Amino acid sequence: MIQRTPKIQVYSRHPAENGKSNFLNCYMSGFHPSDIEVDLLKNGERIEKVEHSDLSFSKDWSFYLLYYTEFTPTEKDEYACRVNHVTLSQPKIVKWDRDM
Amino acid sequence: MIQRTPKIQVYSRHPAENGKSNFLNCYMSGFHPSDIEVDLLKNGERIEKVEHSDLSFSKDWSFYLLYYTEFTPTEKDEYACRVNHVTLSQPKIVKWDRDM
Ligand SMILES: [Ca+2]
Ligand SMILES: [Mg+2]
Ligand SMILES: [Mg+2]
Repeated sequence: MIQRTPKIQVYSRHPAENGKSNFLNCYMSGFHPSDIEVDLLKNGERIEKVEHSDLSFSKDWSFYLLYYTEFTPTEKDEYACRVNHVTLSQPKIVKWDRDM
Repeated sequence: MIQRTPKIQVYSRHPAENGKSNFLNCYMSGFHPSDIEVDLLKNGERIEKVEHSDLSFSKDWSFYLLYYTEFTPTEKDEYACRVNHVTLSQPKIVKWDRDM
C-alpha cells in the first residue's frame, strides 16, 4: 500500500479565448489513496457551485485533481481551497496568492 | 516589455472516468510573448493530430499552454514535445519521462 499527501497549488487563470472571465483553481497532485474532499473558500465560506472537477492518474497510485470555477475576485476578498485526505490529520487550507 | 522562456513539462495522464485511455501532455508555463510553436513528437516525427490546446494567462504577461492528445505508448516508442519561442535560439526538445 502507498499513501501520499496531495501537493496543493491555488492559482487563477483567464482562458485566452474569453480573457474577461477568471477561474480560481485548486490543483491537488500526486496523492494516494484517491479518496479526497476539497472545497474552494471565499472569506472562509465554502463556494457551493464549482463548475469543474477533473480527476486523473498517472501510475495507478498517483492521482491528480483539478478543481476550479469562474470567479470575480475583489482586492479585499480572501480565496482559498480546503483539502481533506487521510494523510492530513487536520484539513489543509491553502490561500490564493494572487501572483502565484 | 517582458520576455520569459516557457517552463516545459511532459507527462502522461489517464482520465479517471476512462482509465484505459492515455494522454500525452506538453505543458508550457509562464512564458511571454504568447507567440509560440509546439509539436508533440513520436520517435522524432511530429504528431499531426493533437486533439487539445488550452491557452490561458494569469498576469497579462504570463501565458500557460497545455497541448495534449490521446496516445498509446509502447515501451520502445520515444515521445517528446518540441517548443519554439523567441527566447529559444534553438528548438527545445523535452523527452517524456514515463514516471514524470
Ligand atoms: Ca495543469
Ligand atoms: Mg484527514
Ligand atoms: Mg526561437
